[PDB]
Amino acid sequence: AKRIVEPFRIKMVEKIRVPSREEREAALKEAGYNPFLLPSSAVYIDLLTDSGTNAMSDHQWAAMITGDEAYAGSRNYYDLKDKAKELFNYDYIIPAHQGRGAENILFPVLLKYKQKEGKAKNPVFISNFHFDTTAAHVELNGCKAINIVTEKAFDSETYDDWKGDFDIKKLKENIAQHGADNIVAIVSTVTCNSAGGQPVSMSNLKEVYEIAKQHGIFVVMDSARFCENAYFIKARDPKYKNATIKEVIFDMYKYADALTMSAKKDPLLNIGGLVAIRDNEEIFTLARQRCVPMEGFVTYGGLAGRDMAAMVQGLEEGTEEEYLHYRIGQVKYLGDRLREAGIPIQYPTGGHAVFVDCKKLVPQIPGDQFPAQAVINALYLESGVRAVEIGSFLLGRKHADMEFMRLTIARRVYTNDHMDYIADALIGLKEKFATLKGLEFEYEPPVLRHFTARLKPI
Amino acid sequence: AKRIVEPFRIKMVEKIRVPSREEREAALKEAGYNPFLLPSSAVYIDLLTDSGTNAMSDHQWAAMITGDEAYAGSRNYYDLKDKAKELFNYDYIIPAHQGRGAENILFPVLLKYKQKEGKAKNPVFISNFHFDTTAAHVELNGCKAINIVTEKAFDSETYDDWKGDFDIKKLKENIAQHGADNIVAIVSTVTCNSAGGQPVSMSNLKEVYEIAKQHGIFVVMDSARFCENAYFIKARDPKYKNATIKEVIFDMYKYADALTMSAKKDPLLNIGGLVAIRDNEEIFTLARQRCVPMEGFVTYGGLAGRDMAAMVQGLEEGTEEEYLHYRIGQVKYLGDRLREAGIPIQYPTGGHAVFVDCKKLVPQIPGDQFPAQAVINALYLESGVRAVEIGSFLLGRDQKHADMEFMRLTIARRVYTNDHMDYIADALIGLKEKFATLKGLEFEYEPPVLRHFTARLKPI
Amino acid sequence: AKRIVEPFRIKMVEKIRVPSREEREAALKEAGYNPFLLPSSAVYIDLLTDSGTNAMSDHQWAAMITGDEAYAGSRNYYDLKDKAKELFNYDYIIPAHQGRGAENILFPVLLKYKQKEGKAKNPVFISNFHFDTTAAHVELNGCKAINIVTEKAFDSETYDDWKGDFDIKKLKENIAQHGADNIVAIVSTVTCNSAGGQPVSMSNLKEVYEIAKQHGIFVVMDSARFCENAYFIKARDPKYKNATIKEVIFDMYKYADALTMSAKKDPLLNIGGLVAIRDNEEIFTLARQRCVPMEGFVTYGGLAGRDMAAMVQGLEEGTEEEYLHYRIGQVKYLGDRLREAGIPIQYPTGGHAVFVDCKKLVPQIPGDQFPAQAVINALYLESGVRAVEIGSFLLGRDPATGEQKHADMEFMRLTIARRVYTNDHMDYIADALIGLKEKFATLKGLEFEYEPPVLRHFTARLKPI
Amino acid sequence: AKRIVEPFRIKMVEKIRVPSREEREAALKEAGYNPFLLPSSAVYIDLLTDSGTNAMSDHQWAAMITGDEAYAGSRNYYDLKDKAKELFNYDYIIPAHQGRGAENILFPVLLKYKQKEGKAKNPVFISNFHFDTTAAHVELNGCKAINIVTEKAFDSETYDDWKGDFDIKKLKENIAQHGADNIVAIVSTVTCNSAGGQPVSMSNLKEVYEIAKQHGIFVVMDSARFCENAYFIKARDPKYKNATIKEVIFDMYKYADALTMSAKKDPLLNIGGLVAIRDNEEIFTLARQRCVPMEGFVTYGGLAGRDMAAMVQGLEEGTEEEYLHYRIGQVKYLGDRLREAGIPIQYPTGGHAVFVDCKKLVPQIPGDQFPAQAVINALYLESGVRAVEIGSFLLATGEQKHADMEFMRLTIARRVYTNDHMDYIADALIGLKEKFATLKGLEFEYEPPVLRHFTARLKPIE
Ligand SMILES: CC1=C(O)/C(=C\N=C(/C)C(=O)O)C(COP(=O)(O)O)=CN1
Ligand SMILES: CC1=C(O)/C(=C\N=C(/C)C(=O)O)C(COP(=O)(O)O)=CN1
Ligand SMILES: Cc1ncc(COP(=O)(O)O)c(/C=N/[C@@H](C)C(=O)O)c1O
Ligand SMILES: Cc1ncc(COP(=O)(O)O)c(/C=N/[C@@H](C)C(=O)O)c1O
Ligand SMILES: [K+]
Ligand SMILES: [K+]
Ligand SMILES: [K+]
Ligand SMILES: [K+]
Repeated sequence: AKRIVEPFRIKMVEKIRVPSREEREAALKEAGYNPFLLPSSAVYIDLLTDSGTNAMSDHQWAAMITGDEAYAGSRNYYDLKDKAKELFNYDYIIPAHQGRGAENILFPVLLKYKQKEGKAKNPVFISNFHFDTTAAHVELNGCKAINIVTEKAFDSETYDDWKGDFDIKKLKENIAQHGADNIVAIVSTVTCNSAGGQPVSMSNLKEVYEIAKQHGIFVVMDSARFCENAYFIKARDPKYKNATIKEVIFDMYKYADALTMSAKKDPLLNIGGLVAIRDNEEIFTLARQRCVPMEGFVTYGGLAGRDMAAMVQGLEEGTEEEYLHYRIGQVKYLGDRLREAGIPIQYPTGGHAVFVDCKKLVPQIPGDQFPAQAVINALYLESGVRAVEIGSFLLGRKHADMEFMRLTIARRVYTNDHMDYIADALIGLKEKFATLKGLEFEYEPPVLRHFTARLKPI
Repeated sequence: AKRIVEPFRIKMVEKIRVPSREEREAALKEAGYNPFLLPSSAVYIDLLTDSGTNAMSDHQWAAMITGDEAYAGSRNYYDLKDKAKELFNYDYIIPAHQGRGAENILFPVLLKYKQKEGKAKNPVFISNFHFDTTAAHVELNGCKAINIVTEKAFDSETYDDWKGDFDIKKLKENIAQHGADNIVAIVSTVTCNSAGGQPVSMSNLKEVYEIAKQHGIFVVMDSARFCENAYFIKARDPKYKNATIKEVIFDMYKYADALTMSAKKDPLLNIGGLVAIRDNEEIFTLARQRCVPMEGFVTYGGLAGRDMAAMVQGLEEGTEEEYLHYRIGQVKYLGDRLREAGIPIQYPTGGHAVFVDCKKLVPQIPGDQFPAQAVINALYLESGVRAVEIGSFLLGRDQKHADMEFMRLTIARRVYTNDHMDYIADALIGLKEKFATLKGLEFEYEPPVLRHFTARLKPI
Repeated sequence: AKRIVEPFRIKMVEKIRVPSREEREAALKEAGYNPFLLPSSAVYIDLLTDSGTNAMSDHQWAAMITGDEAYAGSRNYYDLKDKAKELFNYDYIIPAHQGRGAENILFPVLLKYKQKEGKAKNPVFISNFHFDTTAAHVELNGCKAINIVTEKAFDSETYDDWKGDFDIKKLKENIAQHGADNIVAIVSTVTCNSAGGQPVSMSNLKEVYEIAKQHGIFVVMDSARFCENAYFIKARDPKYKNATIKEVIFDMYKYADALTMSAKKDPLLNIGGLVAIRDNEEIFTLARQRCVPMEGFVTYGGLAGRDMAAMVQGLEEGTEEEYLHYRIGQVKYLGDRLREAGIPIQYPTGGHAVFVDCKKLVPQIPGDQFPAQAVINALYLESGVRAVEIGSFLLGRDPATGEQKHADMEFMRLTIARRVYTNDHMDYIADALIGLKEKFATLKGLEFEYEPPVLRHFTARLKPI
Repeated sequence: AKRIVEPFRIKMVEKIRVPSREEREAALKEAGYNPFLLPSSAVYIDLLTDSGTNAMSDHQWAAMITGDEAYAGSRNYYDLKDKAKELFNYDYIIPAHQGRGAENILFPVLLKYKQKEGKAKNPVFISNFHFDTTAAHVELNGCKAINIVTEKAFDSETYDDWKGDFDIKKLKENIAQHGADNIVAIVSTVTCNSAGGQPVSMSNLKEVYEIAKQHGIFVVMDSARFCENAYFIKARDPKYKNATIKEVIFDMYKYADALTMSAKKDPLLNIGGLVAIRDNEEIFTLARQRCVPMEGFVTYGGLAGRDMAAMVQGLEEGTEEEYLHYRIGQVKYLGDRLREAGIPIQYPTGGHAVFVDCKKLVPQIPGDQFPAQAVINALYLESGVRAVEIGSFLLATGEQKHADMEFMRLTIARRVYTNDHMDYIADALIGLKEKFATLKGLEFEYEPPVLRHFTARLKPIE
């Protein structure tokens, strides 16, 4: 495992504390053995998500201080519009308060747009993999969310350069079975979050866009971690070996018609989202009409002016290769520490998290008894580290192909010594993994259990 | 006209400038004679809205700096939960990114909850006056938005203590006509924004709630300007003349089962919203299930942790009577300046804006030629001040006739001084003779729905 | 009285409260009837100084956030150097933590410089009027501080354009009587704080510098309020009627060899100072050597990097004419309110404060009983406003006589911070003082309960008679 | 070498970059081969000082935002007064803009106080080791600055618990030789910065104060790094095994009559200083009278209100044992990395820096040719790391004074750099082991008369 030094220094700190073993046992019981219900005061190192927990720079805080809070015509709305033209060559923007607000703006408009002339009678969305909120919006609008990630993403320990790729054969098969008139949109998720923050190749993005364009299908780029995808392209595609990150990004977005973005990831923000449209002015107008009642007026979209200002600066800082190299290298360091100790992970590591394969880490625990959650609760009790489950506990009442515990790493927040604490904590549980029991419900809500369900050890 | 001194001093300033007469001309041209299309750089004093443009305190900024940005279980979420229990006596909260986000969380849930056993086949919402986004969400969910403000709200120059009240007779008539089983909810809007920021009396709130409870109707308090409403109750209701503002708030929320709040108003924030539920845990769980896909996880609701921290502090600052006295007194000062010069306004002034009655101000322009908008564009070109609402332009088409056609001079909180107010009043007064020669306005580009935002007009 | 609207809007507020009459009486008694001992918690509107209480802008705060805190070679030190070259055409800068630290850097160096050839045997400094700290550093270094402001400054109610002018006749007389070899430096104070914030004309600055240069005398511009002085020059000198503020400033500093500046005044800061030297590299080297043990390393001079960053932005904002017009107009507004009500003041009002002439205002209390302090205490008890005394209480006792020094003026200074209070705050101040018009006759004198030997106005405890 | 994990996480970052080899050589030439004259833009990792470069907490920034900027009676002045009473049990405070301003306030006052009744005609100050500005203020006022640190400090590689102690024998000898009536004050520097940030033991502080009280000598604690000194006392003195840091601090300040503090060190600030006096109201009044013309009015002392507010918060954070353990552990980690690789350092590492013994590293350069400065200039050109010299360059009388030690100080700001930054520093210096024998001395081009190392320009001797 190789430690990479920070291309920055610390300007402001925030205290953290390790609760005592008895505090965490009380806290985990009070939360019903669901870390989602733990207060942050009971957590030492928080690896629940990489969303909205990033450390901003002094230039970002400076930009917030001079932010224009105007309800209409904010100086920062035009700066953001100019930034999206520079980065993506897209001509229209609609800010949103975060990524699922951006999805709420655009997806219903795409369905309405497709439903013209009696099309989309059995409408579907096709992605390499829909994120949970993305699939929820697909399903809320009466559509089905189809995921066709490459089969290589389900072979955890088998290296592949592009585990986020579309399965091109499945894409064509789905276009032939459902019909282009039923495909509301293709959603390219970069990186593919649910497959392990795994990158999609430039040539895979290109072939998907070519296929969609010959069938007249609209392509939306889910762009939460697009800078981490661009870095992987430059690292692993020889055609982009000497390209800048911004040149990679500029090429990526030739292969979509629009983007939905959670700026709470790669743009290094604590809040914020964006809709950007390449040139379809009609879809832009319809999305603006939905933005008004759902998010806010069209030049702030549910965001304070200061946060649009922070987004403009963070959009730049997130494309800096020296930072991406350290950021992604830190994820790779925690992953190497675990692999060296025989802990199975999604290999290679993705851009934002280490996905520990708990299906083989605790085989004695069946899927319905939530093996990855049992490992997560044990990691929390032993260490105060909070991780998130991506398996059977997520999206149930059901069986899952993968059972990952996601160690999600906020950007510029934790040091490699924090990584060592995380790795050593999981390594010290190797003898307890065999004797580990499963989990059964105490209270189960009808929907969205993983967020607010209560469990108990069997 | 009496100037009230600030119960604070300035700690941070923000530059503004008057663009030249030439620049203002060119600017309004490129904006198609629509101020909603103007960039902020073309505006001197911005009276478009009082939403999200407020000046925060140093204590609010300090709260943001130590805000907990955690995805789940943020320290500031629990503080906000305690604060809502303190102010409203409500046991459950769901943060939202702003007011219409709160409405998107709660209104679909109330509809689905009302339809649980097969009733509410013709669902409606009843309010003293649904705000634009509020009425939009009820209609996007298939219901009708029924507005029943008191008739006194329609006699502008004639003083009344409570021009935001419900018409209780119309409330009972609509219950009988549609049936209680079709009334998804009653929405008590305080202050009543569309009536001129005019207050609702405590006894009006009390009677509406009791009528609703005997019929089993859920009551929601639209709370964007609840502190300004509480101030007016203390000022005009003898029962509360000697109560604190917090005691008036506490009593107000005995007459609702939940609230939706834009924290961008009376809590003195630039962003933020809130859903609070008194004790109905089933509705709380259903609203939480909708908050997840629409806004965010249930312990931040589409807000940065620092904005929840700012909301906990701002909810306290917004109830302080010394501040409310100055805030509402500054709006009254602007109104008294225009009223003493013979400019008709909604009298008495509300809590957050002066509503200039343009029907009597420019009678030679019909409603379909947008008279209030003509006054606004004339005001802008004269001074650089940007105002909003046209009644007609806002009402749109079905062009439905407008009961009123106000120009709204909306005042952000703790932002402008009374010398800024003198500039606004003197600019409008200086136009008195020009209102006669004032031209109507016609569309050059017209969008269908939501024309007030993006239509490119041109002078007739 | 004409209210001038703010050329800005408010972005952040600080709560203030009026303490109850009971609290104000208790606090003043606890403070020994000396508002300088009051905590800020007992003050509503604080008019003690215009120093370091200013409201900064969002651009100033943004500049602080990205400030470079390096010990040596801070990015903001080089920006400050470029800014002083732009504003003043001065080639060398030494930051200081505030104005009196800038005086502590420069004044002892000038004395040692003048002593190089065995000169300055009876050294003196000559100013239109040394400020208190300026005079203290002169005297601490064994020199005498000579003030020669125009006689017009002492005619309180008689208007004049330039009540801060040097008396040119006295300048030549002092040069002849002391000799150019004994005059360590001429200090041009702009505006002239002690004369009431009154401006110095460009032609008066020019003639002083011309007289000094032929005699080989080094000229220091005391520049705490140079932007307010530049505004008055543009307002009242026809030659500069169409010049920009920066053009006026650029001309002003042709008539000095260096400057000492409190950035806590016109540059709109809460802390900060500056030494800038036109072109004498030798004096720059000596002042750097004194900066190191007194203030800090030469690229921060006792300032956090963020404060140098704020100073670069505030130097720019302080020169903007629309702000200066509002700022100086607010002072004139408070002055006209009092003047229209019969309250005697230093007329015309200066750049930063209104000086109420309590000699004319009150008669039943003599100078040795501190008349201006009795009004200040009355004003505080009535309103929670804290003002500062510029009279017999401040003047002090004569060590030769051991008794009260006779004071030419018994002023109460209503000192106005920049971009902090509105014209409604001014009305509150004026109405408070006007409402005491009948009570002034029955106001009692003040006597010491505790008197320290030196600098008594800061910590002496008084009691009513 | 053991890495200690941060008891915090990062909230805000500041970019740094590595200037190219050509930029550095251009920069160092323009800087006259004195890194003090280098712009920060030419530095990668800045180890020039631990003074005022620290990273504050969100609680400190929040305190600044609500700071009271009043000229008289600021709310934060009374908080600072209460905090000094809580921490040190001292009744009087005068804020200062930084440490040497605190010295400029107090030292001349102490000389004047001592000169009453016509004594102190040959006035001196005695310290375990005066810091540079401290000795400058002693000498500017016409006194002599006598340093009497333990000889243990001069054996770099031999461990000792308390290499910052006073030599008690030399203390008694200097009192007898000069007379107690000529000792203006004894200055106890904690930690002893010039000895290598090495702690003074509690019993050494006690014995020094007891000797001084029996002779009527005033004692000032130079307190820039008093928390790091308290940590070492708790770590190495068995008597304080079960004591809190604040109990150790409270006990330390029983053994002084006043303190002068650079708040730019252990209180974790970017600016700020403090004078605190235990109970001598007369010296308090005289120091206030000097504070007014030198620093500012006595309730802000040359500080913005926001900086006093940050000081009140940082004074608390600087006492937290979990932070001190990490902070001093990071210094020890850099030291152990260099010591494991054969680099001679002052052992054990002190609180705030690693002191590389260059008299052993580069023997072919004599002291008067500044051997530690030659290692520093070579370190910068190689890596962009800026260090500072503590030897002959820092040190009739104009002839080059002999230096007991020739140190390169790798000074570590608080909560700014990670242990991966420390690895970069260590590998960079380790990587110069074969170039050390080839290094050349340095000669003056411009020499100031006082505190020459700050602004002097040098040239290689080659
Ligand atoms: C690919 C993708 C995501 O990963 C995503 C959010 N992911 C979070 C919540 C995570 O923990 O992965 C979202 C939703 O973004 P939001 O959390 O609404 O800003 C959309 N697309
Ligand atoms: C003309 C002049 C001044 O007015 C001045 C400070 N005057 C203040 C404190 C006042 O209250 O008038 C100073 C001292 O600046 P300082 O307060 O040290 O930043 C120097 N020159
Ligand atoms: C009564 C009322 N309810 C809900 C909202 C929507 O809240 P939001 O989403 O903007 O935060 C508003 C907004 N009124 C603003 C827009 C105005 O009067 O201009 C309102 O006045
Ligand atoms: C022991 C000691 N005393 C006094 C001072 C002066 O304090 P200051 O005026 O800088 O705030 C310092 C500063 N030492 C810093 C400069 C260093 O060792 O790099 C110091 O280490
Ligand atoms: K967040
Ligand atoms: K806003
Ligand atoms: K201040
Ligand atoms: K600093």
